[PDB]
Amino acid sequence: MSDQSQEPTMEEILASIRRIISEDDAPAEPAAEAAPPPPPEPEPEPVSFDDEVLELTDPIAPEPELPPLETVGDIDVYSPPEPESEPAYTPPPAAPVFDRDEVAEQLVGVSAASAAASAFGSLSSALLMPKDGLEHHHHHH
Repeated sequence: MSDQSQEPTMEEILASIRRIISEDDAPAEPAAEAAPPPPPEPEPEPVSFDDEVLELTDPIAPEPELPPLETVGDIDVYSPPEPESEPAYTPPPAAPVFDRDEVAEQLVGVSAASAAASAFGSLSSALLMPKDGLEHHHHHH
């Protein structure tokens, strides 16, 4: 329904009702079929596809802040994972008379969910001691 859809699509209708990022628990019944042969990959693989190692000789201290990693891929409006300085979803204070505003269709279906985070760095107070020094001498004779 971007310009002029021939048939009414359920996805597009939901988008029409809301144009903001939100959770969607609506039912789906997609279908697909494929089974192509795997590639020969004759070339060498000296470097992995997905890196999983890190090594920094010089330590860094970029303040005590570690934002969570989030991804996007749906009909819902695409926005950055950290919109700290991107106002739009939260309007400024105001007191205008409320107008008859109601929506449902199928997208929104009584939802909210909860989330929370809490992580602390591990610590220890022990180390290997191969040296014991069984022998001891100081005073003469």
